[PDB]
Amino acid sequence: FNPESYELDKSFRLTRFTELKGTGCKVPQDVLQKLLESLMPRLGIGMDTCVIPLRHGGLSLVQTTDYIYPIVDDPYMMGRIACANVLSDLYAMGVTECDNMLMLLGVSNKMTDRERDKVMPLIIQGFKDAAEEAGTSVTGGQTVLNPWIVLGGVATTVCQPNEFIMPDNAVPGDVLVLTKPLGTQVAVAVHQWLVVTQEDVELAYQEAMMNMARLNRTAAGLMHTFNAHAATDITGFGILGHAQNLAKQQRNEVSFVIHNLPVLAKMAAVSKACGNMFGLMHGTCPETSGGLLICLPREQAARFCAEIKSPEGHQAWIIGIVEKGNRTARIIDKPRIIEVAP
Amino acid sequence: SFNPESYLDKSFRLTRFTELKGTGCKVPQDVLQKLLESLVMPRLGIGMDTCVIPLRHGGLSLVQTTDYIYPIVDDPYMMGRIACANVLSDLYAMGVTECDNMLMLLGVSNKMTDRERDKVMPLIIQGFKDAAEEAGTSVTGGQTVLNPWIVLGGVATTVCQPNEFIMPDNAVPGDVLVLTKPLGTQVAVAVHQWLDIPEKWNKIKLVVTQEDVELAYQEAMMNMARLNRTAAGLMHTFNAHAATDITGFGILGHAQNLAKQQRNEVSFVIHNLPVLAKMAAVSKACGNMFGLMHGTCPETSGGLLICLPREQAARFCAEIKSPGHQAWIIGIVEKGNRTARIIDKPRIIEVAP
Ligand SMILES: Nc1ncnc2c1ncn2[C@@H]1O[C@H](COP(=O)(O)OP(=O)(O)O)[C@@H](O)[C@H]1O
Ligand SMILES: Nc1ncnc2c1ncn2[C@@H]1O[C@H](COP(=O)(O)OP(=O)(O)O)[C@@H](O)[C@H]1O
Ligand SMILES: [Mg+2]
Ligand SMILES: [Mg+2]
Ligand SMILES: [Mg+2]
Ligand SMILES: [Mg+2]
Ligand SMILES: [Mg+2]
Ligand SMILES: [Mg+2]
Ligand code: NA
Ligand code: NA
Repeated sequence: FNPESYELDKSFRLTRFTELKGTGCKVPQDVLQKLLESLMPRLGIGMDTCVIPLRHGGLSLVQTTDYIYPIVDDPYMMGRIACANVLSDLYAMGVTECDNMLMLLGVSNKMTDRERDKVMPLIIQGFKDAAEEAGTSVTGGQTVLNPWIVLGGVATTVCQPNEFIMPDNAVPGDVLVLTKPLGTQVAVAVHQWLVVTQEDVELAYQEAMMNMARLNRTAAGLMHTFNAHAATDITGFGILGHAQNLAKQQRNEVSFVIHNLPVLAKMAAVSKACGNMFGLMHGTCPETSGGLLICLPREQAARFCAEIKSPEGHQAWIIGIVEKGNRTARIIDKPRIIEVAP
Repeated sequence: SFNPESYLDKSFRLTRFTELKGTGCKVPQDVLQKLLESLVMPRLGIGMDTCVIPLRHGGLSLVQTTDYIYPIVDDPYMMGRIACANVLSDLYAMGVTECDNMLMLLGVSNKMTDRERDKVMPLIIQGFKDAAEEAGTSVTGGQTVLNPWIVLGGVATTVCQPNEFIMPDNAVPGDVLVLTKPLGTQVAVAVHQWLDIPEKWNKIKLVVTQEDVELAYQEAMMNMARLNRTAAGLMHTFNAHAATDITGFGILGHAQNLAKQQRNEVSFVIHNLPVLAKMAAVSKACGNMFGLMHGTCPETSGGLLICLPREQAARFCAEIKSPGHQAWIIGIVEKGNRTARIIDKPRIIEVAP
């Protein structure tokens, strides 16, 4: 995306139409659980999708919703990233197919009509192609004026019981697998700012951009192939936030321990230099369109890692262990930081 | 019937955490259409009120819908009830009386202190929850984000057998048009916000009193929290041919949208308009701000507009009213080219509280 390539000015930045926060835009985890107080397997609020058994066919309706604001300055990719973020919640349940999507848009009241008319069709394009890759399509939605640009949607599947994997079958000795590297907030943060070189910055942003656009759909499928016991996706609450919520969901008395952190190279050094702006090393640094965190028996684990890389392929990491415990999660006192080069 | 005193600033208003416009906040119909251009059992995609998606499973099809809005009333719990009624309002356009699940869409203003949050956001949530229970459904997922504004919406989804819904495409000449709630909500909510503004009140004051505005507001609030579900069930009983619901694009914007969908070569003509008492006078005192007389005034959680056999519309109204809230026959269907209009001098019916 070259702005001036679209009769737009030089100073335009899609990221102008929102604010940047080190800790993200979502309402914090403890506050939501509080406010959300008045509210065949079935799954209510608390996890990555709902699972609502139906009257018809012993079928279950599985659905999920998402919305975010611009984090990269390339409108096509950002819509790809939007559509991918919605579908991620489905994939943490293992459902490889999407029966239907609805799209949420918010058009900023600060953008010229000419900016809107160039930038929106690009975004709407990124969303469609990504949906096509997922084997689905958008058939409705809602579009309204807002102070900021908003992007989001709904994914919905009507499943037979074999299609999904309840997020709660972990046992002591399983290992934790993560399929995308950490640090997406830091990378988007520093790029807008244009310890690290201008070159270190551009390679990071381009890499984070690419990984955010990649679908968790292949991973969902290999969780069946390799008999996964539970999974979540890593989004706004960060690696530790989502780990802690998965754990509390377990049927068995287990606890999670994460040993190493696969981070986009150089981004650890940035978060570190910014004290408590991010908290990358504490595990609460928000992710966007992160990968899957999966509880797999030790044998299924290397095999799963081998096949995701060389099926097109993408690397995944062994990051921690499942142990007898009281359903909590924690990162170790001094984690190993794997620096993953572009 | 709300006061920030118990629970906030005596000055606290919920409608402060957005920005009110006579023409509402939607991306205008026309602009919208040219942004979406890219994107056997009957099917329904983008355009009307819901999708209808045939699933490879025992003759089922997916029916669903979404919506989001901003505060238009200062009563939080009642704002919860209304944001939910509006999400469902779309399901009820297809004659679909059941809802198999809901999700919520929630935004907190980054402008509202922590005290205000843990006191106000519960109210909205319980209202939403109370509405879903009335509709015999519940909220089992959603999304909650910071925004400059307070944000309210959600998702409604049903998995339907073939005769659970009514395809909005089978209108014929001689059919008539029933409206199930009176118009003018965008005027009523506005004027309740203009009490607190000296420059706006000084002008409208020549046209209505404080008690009348208090009144039209309270009436508007109850109508907008009123579900369309009963109307939905009666569409089946009295052989409805087609319906759409009246929301952001006004009585005409949405009448035109539905006349586009018809199989037959038919058009709609609207002869009268039921409108909350006094609101149409207020509209005129404000120039081209609203356009409540031309049919381009925004409604939120407005009514259903139903094409009914000329012989049946009358039983329908009797039934919806006697057992109840009144409905009105506002026009007719005739041979035409899939368009719709308001007659030049429409008859205004002043619905009192
Ligand atoms: N971002 C979007 N992507 C795809 N379809 C959309 C989007 N926004 C709105 N729509 C669809 O456009 C049509 C008109 O929108 P709207 O006026 O909001 O009607 P409704 O509330 O009755 O669905 C509807 O079918 C709606 O689902
Ligand atoms: N306003 C709301 N109403 C109902 N459920 C909600 C709401 N906000 C969040 N949730 C639910 O609370 C849980 C936490 O939200 P979130 O972290 O956004 O989940 P996820 O990222 O897995 O989609 C999710 O299960 C979500 O469905
Ligand atoms: Mg998730
Ligand atoms: Mg999510
Ligand atoms: Mg809508
Ligand atoms: Mg509608
Ligand atoms: Mg609607
Ligand atoms: Mg979420
Ligand atoms: Na979810
Ligand atoms: Na809809």
